[PDB]
Amino acid sequence: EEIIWESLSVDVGSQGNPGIVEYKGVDTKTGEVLFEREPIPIGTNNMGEFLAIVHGLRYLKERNSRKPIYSDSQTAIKWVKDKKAKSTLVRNEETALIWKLVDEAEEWLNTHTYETPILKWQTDKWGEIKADYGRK
RNA sequence: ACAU
DNA sequence: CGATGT
Ligand SMILES: [K+]
Ligand SMILES: [Mn+2]
Ligand SMILES: [Mn+2]
Ligand SMILES: [Mn+2]
Ligand SMILES: [Mn+2]
Ligand SMILES: [Mn+2]
Ligand SMILES: [Mn+2]
Repeated sequence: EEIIWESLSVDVGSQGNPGIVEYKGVDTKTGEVLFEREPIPIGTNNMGEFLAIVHGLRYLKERNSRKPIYSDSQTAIKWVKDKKAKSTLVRNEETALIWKLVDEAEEWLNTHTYETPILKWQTDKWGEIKADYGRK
């Protein structure tokens, strides 16, 4: 209903899907970019959305921040809740890096705690999430 | 049919 | 038009 402006917004960007994947996190209130991941040569939209949320969790935890995270990805929100990224992406030499990062993110979720609410950004009501890459 |  | 996901 109401945007929680005191929050962190995250999003993936890509060149192809599967394709080159990156993500960033921004202050929802200001749009200030708070972190940006260096592009990974091959991944999927959903793996990147998942990595972005998990990085957000770690970023807020390290800073002792109780802000919620917004993501526009129903899939990634569920994967974080399950602590399991059920990606269909083939595991081969080309996808090894993204799969390592995904597996390491899952490992972090299974060894750490957090209270951070992970909220759905309601794109149909509010427009593009503030971390969007402007490519659609 | 909904979310990317 | 193509793809990734529940
Ligand atoms: K969107
Ligand atoms: Mn997104
Ligand atoms: Mn795994
Ligand atoms: Mn976007
Ligand atoms: Mn368009
Ligand atoms: Mn887009
Ligand atoms: Mn389009």
